[PDB]
Amino acid sequence: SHMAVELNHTIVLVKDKDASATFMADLLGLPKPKEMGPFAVLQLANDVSILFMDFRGEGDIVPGHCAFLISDEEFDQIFGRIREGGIEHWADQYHEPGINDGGRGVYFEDPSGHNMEIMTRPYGS
Amino acid sequence: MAVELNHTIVLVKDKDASATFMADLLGLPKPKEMGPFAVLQLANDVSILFMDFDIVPGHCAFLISDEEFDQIFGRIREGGIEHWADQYHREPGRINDDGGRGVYFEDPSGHNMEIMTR
Amino acid sequence: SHMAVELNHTIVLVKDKDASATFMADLLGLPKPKEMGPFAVLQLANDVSILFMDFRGDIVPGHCAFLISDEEFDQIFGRIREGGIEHWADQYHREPGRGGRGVYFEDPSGHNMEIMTRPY
Amino acid sequence: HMAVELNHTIVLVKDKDASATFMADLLGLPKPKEMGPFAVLQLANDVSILFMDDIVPGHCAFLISDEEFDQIFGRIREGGIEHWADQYHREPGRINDRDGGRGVYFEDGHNMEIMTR
Ligand SMILES: [Fe+3]
Ligand SMILES: [Fe+3]
Ligand SMILES: [Fe+3]
Ligand SMILES: [Fe+3]
Ligand SMILES: [Fe+3]
Ligand SMILES: [Fe+3]
Ligand SMILES: [Fe+3]
Ligand SMILES: [Fe+3]
Ligand SMILES: [Fe+3]
Ligand SMILES: [Fe+3]
Ligand SMILES: [Fe+3]
Ligand SMILES: [Fe+3]
Ligand SMILES: [Fe+3]
Repeated sequence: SHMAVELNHTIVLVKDKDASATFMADLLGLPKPKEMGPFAVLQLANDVSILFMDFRGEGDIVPGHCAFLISDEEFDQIFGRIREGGIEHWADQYHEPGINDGGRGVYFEDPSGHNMEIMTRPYGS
Repeated sequence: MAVELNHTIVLVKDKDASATFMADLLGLPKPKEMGPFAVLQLANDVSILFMDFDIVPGHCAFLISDEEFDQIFGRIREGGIEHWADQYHREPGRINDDGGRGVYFEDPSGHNMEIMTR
Repeated sequence: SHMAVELNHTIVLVKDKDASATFMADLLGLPKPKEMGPFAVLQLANDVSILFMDFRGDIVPGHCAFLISDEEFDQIFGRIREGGIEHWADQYHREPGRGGRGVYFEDPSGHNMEIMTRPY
Repeated sequence: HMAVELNHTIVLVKDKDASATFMADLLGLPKPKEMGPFAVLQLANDVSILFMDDIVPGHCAFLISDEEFDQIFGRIREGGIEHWADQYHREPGRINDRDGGRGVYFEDGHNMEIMTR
């Protein structure tokens, strides 16, 4: 025992759990999502997973988002794709359109309309 | 492989009742208010950002030690907090046992939670 | 393939690798270090390990820095301050005594460390 | 268990700029940033190496893809960079196949390792 409390996983309701999970895994460079029960499961590096679940309702309102921390080099590579592919993006969590500046950030939506953010935290930030 | 989830926003009816309850259930400080959020920081480089304005089997799950599980579950039971062994809230009154223990419950905003040891 | 380059481990030369590794593991709440070859191994959460190696022979502002919740920070710094462990607010050890937080200190081998927070 | 992360570590070298520039270009990383007394090389797993102005078997080791190993090893071999299969630099001109992966050690005189696991 004696560990400190961790966030281990959270369920995110989206219009299409498979479109959402595939988009997120492919954009962030993660392996193919796993199917578990009603969920499409995406594991992140800091001992936490996102479990996408089908939900036809509204789903996520700004300034809600899930934010992913990546290196400056991965930020440049993902943002370059988030530009050639016509992904809408915003500099702020309230969505402005067309990045944030210690660190950088950019916000965008997945195919289900789930709000995302990629952000950096370089040394000296 | 290296990407981390740094923070996630959780929509609740009242961000302050939810965050304050969770921090005192989990032995965390008094939450910090940042922008429109009530912030709960966890140990694994991630925070939950509660925001004003939960459908089963959705939940937020926390991995904790066996000793903190015993203490939180004791609080739940002595405090009369409804709890279930399953994410569908179909098995009230019990915990579950994958080499670990787990139990599901709701916070005062009706948000679904889970604590687990494995 | 296609992963991005990661720092997987680094070897740190100290007077006593076992005193250093056990001190570090017990202070940061990590499991007991493992012995591998000539090294005492401490694994951290972000897929990187420190391998301590015995060396008769760290200078400021050099250090190894560990990121923790503020809050385990309060718990570890509580140990540092109540236990009389010398500490400084700066990497040059010119400010003894003591957004995010940080504090610098030495392990029993004289290896320079830092614990730091990065809250939302 | 464990949640503590290694966020940065300072590496002592004769010339911080030669080391950081060499490593970033060899590993396919962007240009290093200079901050205070350090030359900063950021890696993907929420950690940075801070070079500041090394004895075998000490080294710094990088986990990389199979494809990046081929490109770095190609640079090493076509570029004449001395390399060894072992951390003691006793097996020159060889790579290791540890754990089904591939690995090689080399000097920049600071000791490095790349591995694919
Ligand atoms: Fe963990
Ligand atoms: Fe989200
Ligand atoms: Fe954010
Ligand atoms: Fe939740
Ligand atoms: Fe769960
Ligand atoms: Fe319920
Ligand atoms: Fe890794
Ligand atoms: Fe160090
Ligand atoms: Fe530092
Ligand atoms: Fe991290
Ligand atoms: Fe090194
Ligand atoms: Fe090595
Ligand atoms: Fe050599």
